[PDB]
Amino acid sequence: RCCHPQCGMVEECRK
Repeated sequence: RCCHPQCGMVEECRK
């Protein structure tokens, strides 16, 4: 999925 700060990843991605 898009876990990028640009997409709006409210939760810090694992990678």
